[PDB]
Amino acid sequence: MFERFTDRARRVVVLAQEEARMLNHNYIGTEHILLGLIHEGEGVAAKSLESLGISLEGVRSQVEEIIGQGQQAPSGHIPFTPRAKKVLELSLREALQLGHNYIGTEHILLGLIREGEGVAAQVLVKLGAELTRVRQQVIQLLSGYKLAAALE
Repeated sequence: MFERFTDRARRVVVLAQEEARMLNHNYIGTEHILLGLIHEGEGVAAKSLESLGISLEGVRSQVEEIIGQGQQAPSGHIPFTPRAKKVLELSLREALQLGHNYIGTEHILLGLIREGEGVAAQVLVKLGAELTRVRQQVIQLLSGYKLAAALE
């Protein structure tokens, strides 16, 4: 499905699989996409969360506290959960609502919040990372970057 994904956004979903592997989970949940997103660290999604005053280390610690560590590291491909698949479906819907013709890390963060049930949504809203607030923060951050770039 990942044809519309930017290099950074594909980097997030590859990192989600490796986050599951290292915690000994044989699934990729909303929790592993959120960890892949903060692991990437550089994209509009990580910057959007930091610009709301949220600690990325603090996000990792909150997620890891909830999900714990499985018993046996799995082998090869790790299957997405249906709600993780829903995050990725909603990332596309959020890109269309912003009039973007790409799926960036910022659309994955919106997808994670909009899924509204998982470990990712629970941690994020608890930190004040609500959907309409983050949509506006992503638009404003993109606008702010394009104005700064315009200086060089």
